[PDB]
Amino acid sequence: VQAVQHVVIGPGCVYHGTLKIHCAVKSVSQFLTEGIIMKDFSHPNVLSLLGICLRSEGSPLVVLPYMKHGDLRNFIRNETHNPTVKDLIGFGLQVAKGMKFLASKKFVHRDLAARNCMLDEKFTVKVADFGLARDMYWMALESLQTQKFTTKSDVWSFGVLLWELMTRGAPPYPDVNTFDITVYLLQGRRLLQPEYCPDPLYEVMLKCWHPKAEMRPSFSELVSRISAIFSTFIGEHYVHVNATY
Ligand SMILES: COC(=O)Nc1nc2ccc(Sc3nnc4ccc(-c5ccc(F)cc5)nn34)cc2[nH]1
Repeated sequence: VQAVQHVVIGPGCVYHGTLKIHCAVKSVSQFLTEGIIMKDFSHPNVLSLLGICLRSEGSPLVVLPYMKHGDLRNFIRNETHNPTVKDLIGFGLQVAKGMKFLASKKFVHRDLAARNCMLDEKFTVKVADFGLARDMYWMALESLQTQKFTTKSDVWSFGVLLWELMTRGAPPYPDVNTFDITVYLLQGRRLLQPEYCPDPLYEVMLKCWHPKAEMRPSFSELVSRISAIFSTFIGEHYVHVNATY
């Protein structure tokens, strides 16, 4: 009742909100629950909770920092942007860092994908779509079979997210139907290496998709390996969109 005063800012879909600061605003005891804990999830590569509006009474309103450049998927798809291999790998280093943070908190995302990451005005990537701002506006083999999610299944998802980055936002398995993805994978298949994807980064993808969950890299390992691959590029290789996809 009184231990929530550090989160609450008093006296559905999302809207453009004001306060000068530009925010995005998402339309009661359990509300102060995640409000306080989500407030504790502060990291440069994770979407912050600025606060909650309950007065008087509110929707209540979940208020979040506005992200100048929107979601990562639409950003890389935009034909007027000219990303390099370095930029894209950079985005998929920032996501790994955000996830490393979430995993350290033993928090499982369950729906990691490029559409659920945001980019701000400094081009910092924020892992989003969790906590109160979790909604429907990539799954590991075992998850499709058990409906259980772990950080190890987040890692599988991250591998698919890296594929998205390097294809500039192409739909994964476009000629495949959702009902039979498990059958598809169990035939011995994975997503193809993107034309502009470095061999080592594809090896990283394949590791994220290991059939044994415990053998997939931790996000700490992924941050380490991808920081290395990233450091080798200087931004001379431009990534173009694939005609078929
Ligand atoms: C030029 O893009 C913007 O509108 N800027 C923007 N800043 C935001 C700041 C917070 C939010 S709410 C939120 N919290 N987790 C998620 C995960 C995904 C999306 C999402 C992205 C794309 C899209 F089409 C529809 C939904 N939103 N979202 C939305 C925002 N949109």
